Amino acid sequence: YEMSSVGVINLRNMYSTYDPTEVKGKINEGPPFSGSLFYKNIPYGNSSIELKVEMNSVEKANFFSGKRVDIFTLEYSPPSNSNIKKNSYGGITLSDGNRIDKKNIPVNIFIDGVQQKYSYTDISTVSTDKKEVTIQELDVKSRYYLQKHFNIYGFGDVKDFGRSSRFQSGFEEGNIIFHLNSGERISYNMFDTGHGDRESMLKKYSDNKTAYSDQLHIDIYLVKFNK
Ligand SMILES: [Mg+2]
Repeated sequence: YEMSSVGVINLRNMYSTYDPTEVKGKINEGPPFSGSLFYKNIPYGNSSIELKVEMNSVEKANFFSGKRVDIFTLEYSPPSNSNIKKNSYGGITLSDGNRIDKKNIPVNIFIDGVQQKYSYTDISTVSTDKKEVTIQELDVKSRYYLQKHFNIYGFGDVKDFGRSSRFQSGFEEGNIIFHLNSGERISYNMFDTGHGDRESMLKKYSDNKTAYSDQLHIDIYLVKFNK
């Protein structure tokens, strides 16, 4: 299955365990490199890594350059290697004045329009310590909660929904919706494997899209697999 359906396995592995790359209050090293910013000496794996954070525009990299930021991101292997250098997309928010005590984001989970249990009193409850937070951070936290409690990507402990889909789960269709106060709806297909590789699935996050953490709710619409 890994040889001939790698996208399913890569997507599964992206969100099934919770180990985001996080830095608090750091400044990038040297000037920006077009759309990218470098952060040195981040604890990782067997030692440390230099993290190259890419955004979708020179304007964005320039904006954050020389400012303290928090990073919350999913990294990938770049573009050769080594093991002490990793790449990522977006995940950056200004540090100064952005800290708050954990704020839970309102979350609704549906299966074919039928609301499901969701706990606000857990460690993995979707929350953030940031006034302005990236959609990437909320997506990572939400999909981890989903895998933990609904086994959407397969091979988890929850057997309630079966295992018949192409993800060896109850599901192979559904969107996560970030409803901003503005009326803007950001919608991602939760079962999109992109071009099969990890990087292709992370590129969406290059927009570094943010929301205020008390100015959105998250709706998760799963479609139960029949067949
Ligand atoms: Mg809604």
